[PDB]
Amino acid sequence: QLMEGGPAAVHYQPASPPRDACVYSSCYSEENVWKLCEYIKNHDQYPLEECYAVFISNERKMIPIWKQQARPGDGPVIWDYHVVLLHVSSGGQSFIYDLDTVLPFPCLFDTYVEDAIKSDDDIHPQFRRKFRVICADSYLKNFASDRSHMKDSSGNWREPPPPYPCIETGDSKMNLNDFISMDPKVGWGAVYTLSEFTHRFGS
Repeated sequence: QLMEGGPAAVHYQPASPPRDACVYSSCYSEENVWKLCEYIKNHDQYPLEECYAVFISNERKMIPIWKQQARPGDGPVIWDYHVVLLHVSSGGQSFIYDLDTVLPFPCLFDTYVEDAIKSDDDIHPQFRRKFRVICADSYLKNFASDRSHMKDSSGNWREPPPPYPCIETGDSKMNLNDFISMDPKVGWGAVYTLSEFTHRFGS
């Protein structure tokens, strides 16, 4: 036997509705996460400052993620980028909200990293993952997307858009590339390698 040794969030109450009740569009995870942040802001259950949008990508925009609903089974989906929500609960236990995972929604941080992300040690280097972590308040204040990246060469949708107007701010109608970028000189928040990300938020 081994006992864990920071309070355990055994009675943790999710910060969002159940997965099937959440606003969701396939291939628009940046907006699915934005909508979760907006729910948390308006629900008055948790401080928004406990939550973060997390972009996952790399220089070549090819990242594997396992346990994804788009590819049932034991193989990864290779995304250009993917976005999830991280809630660092007040006791310190972190939870990941990924509407696209087959893992629980929400899922304990360490389990998500173990099963969905996996180690980068034996991964071919051009596939290794980096993480941009943005405070949910900053994400709501600053993110904008005009969805122009989701059109084919003739201007028609590659995947159907979410059923509400494009997210825009007073400052921008499109800055999605500044969140997908893993250059720390660009954009908002902090950029971590996988080992830095797990060191920062893991148990």
